[PDB]
Amino acid sequence: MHYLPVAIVTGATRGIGKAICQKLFQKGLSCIILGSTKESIERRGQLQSGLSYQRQCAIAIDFKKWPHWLDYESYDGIEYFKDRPPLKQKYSTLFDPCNKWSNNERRYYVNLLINCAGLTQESLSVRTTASQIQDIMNVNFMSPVTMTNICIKYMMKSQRRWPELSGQARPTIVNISSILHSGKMKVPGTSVYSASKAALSRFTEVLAAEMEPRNIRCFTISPGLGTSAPAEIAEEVWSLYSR
Amino acid sequence: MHYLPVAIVTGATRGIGKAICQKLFQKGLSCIILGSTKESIERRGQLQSGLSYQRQCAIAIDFKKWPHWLDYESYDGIEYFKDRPPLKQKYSTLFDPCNKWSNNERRYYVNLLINCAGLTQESLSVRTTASQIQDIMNVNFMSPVTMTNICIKYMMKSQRRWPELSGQARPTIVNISSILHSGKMKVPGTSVYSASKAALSRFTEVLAAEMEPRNIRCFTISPGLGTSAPAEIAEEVWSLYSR
Ligand SMILES: NC(=O)c1ccc[n+]([C@@H]2O[C@H](COP(=O)([O-])OP(=O)(O)OC[C@H]3O[C@@H](n4cnc5c(N)ncnc54)[C@H](OP(=O)(O)O)[C@@H]3O)[C@@H](O)[C@H]2O)c1
Ligand SMILES: NC(=O)c1ccc[n+]([C@@H]2O[C@H](COP(=O)([O-])OP(=O)(O)OC[C@H]3O[C@@H](n4cnc5c(N)ncnc54)[C@H](OP(=O)(O)O)[C@@H]3O)[C@@H](O)[C@H]2O)c1
Repeated sequence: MHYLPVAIVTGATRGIGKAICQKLFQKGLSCIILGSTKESIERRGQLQSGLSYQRQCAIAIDFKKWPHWLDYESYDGIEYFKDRPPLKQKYSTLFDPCNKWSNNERRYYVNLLINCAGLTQESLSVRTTASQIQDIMNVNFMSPVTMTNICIKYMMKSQRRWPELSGQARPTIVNISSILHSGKMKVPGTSVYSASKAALSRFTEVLAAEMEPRNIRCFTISPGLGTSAPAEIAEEVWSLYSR
Repeated sequence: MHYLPVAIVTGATRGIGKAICQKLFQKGLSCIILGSTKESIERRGQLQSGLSYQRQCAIAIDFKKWPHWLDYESYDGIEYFKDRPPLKQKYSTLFDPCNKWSNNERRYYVNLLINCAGLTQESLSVRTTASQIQDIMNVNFMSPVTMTNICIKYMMKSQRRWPELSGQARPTIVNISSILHSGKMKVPGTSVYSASKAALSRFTEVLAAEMEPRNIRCFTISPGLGTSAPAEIAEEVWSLYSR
């Protein structure tokens, strides 16, 4: 029996999340990509350059609709292939792609979660409405907290269901913050955005202490706007996961 | 015409908020105390020791019900007096006590907001449900953000309505964070609580940059569980406001 690790990467349609996905794919991981909408995830040489057992799909979840998205009966998604066109389909859960990909000889399992989704603010605090604050916090913080908790539960359940997974990299959560989370860079129009990323960073730090005796790794990375290359962050992610 | 400054203090029924209220009252400010419920705000020598024009009331707002509480038609409150029993009554807004207290010769106006309300977590992240995350964030972060924004708007409007208020301490926001917001103290069962306070702190720092050219002061203070005396924090608050 072959165990094939999978990464879930939120905000993977562009920016840092996309770069992380590209890195994980080159390193042989199967990937579950998240974007905000059907249209967004609809968006060849990458797939061709991949290994035979390697799989990739994308799932649309609008994180603004937290906590309601937790309760959806199914999610819209698209599967990608080496030598055939993309297939639009429904997934019952986040982890359903793993069940579809698996058979008697190959067990696909989520071993890595990357929270990279982000919604910018671009309004002065006093101009920011309740629904806008709600949107920013739902995407940046509440949704990744939920993502983290459901993935950890799944990761714990997976080790019980598949004893040989003790022989593998440890289950890992990486949360991507922002340079705007702390320090001297205080940009007008980013008060709640900066707060949301400070929350995500701190949550992960405390979560790491709860998770250490459970052998689950929890890391946070704070990229620049000074500035950081998506490719460099992706390398840092891989380094932390493979260390 | 006499202008009498008022402080709004959330989480003023106990702990640090209560200590801050006691300090502000001894310093001659009128106070609007917030607690979570009717029963809570219902809870003599303090009032007697106060000045003749000095007023105090308490208002119940359950911050868990964010953003719905913004839309309530009225709020339950209680007014306190030197030489008569407490009077239960309805307030149409946060700033309605100021309108009730004011007359032709005395203008009560809010000049200071202290966000001190806090809801603890006491559950491991993986055991924390969506509704519990929502409760923690609503009380600790979303509600104080809304409080800050509505008070700033009121403060700006007040200076337009009462030109002589240019002659007074500048309008001030103080947000009380926690030592659990950053650094080495990472307590299991506090992941979202710690995150919420990190958010509040960062929000205030960025807000301060937006507010500097508007001559509105925004401060944050991070008390200990190592540890800090409520009285010392109250002194720090007064020091920042009167500096
Ligand atoms: N005003 C600010 O707050 C601000 C200002 C200046 C600079 N910056 C710095 O530079 C950063 C760049 O941000 P960016 O927009 O370019 O981010 P990005 O990382 O390039 O893209 C955001 C990702 O998050 C996902 N996402 C957005 N909304 C979502 C939703 N409702 N549900 C699920 N996923 C969602 C996106 O998916 P889709 O593709 O589906 O949308 C996308 O993959 C800023 O965020 C900040 O670090 C921030
Ligand atoms: N698990 C944790 O998260 C944790 C653990 C250990 C230590 N600590 C450290 O020590 C601190 C002590 O906290 P505490 O409970 O003693 O806080 P507190 O400051 O003594 O009291 C909380 C204040 O917030 C108000 N508040 C609570 N819920 C509210 C709601 N829904 N709406 C409006 N206002 C509300 C309260 O009003 P009412 O009186 O109406 O309730 C009260 O005035 C901790 O919070 C933390 O800094 C935290």
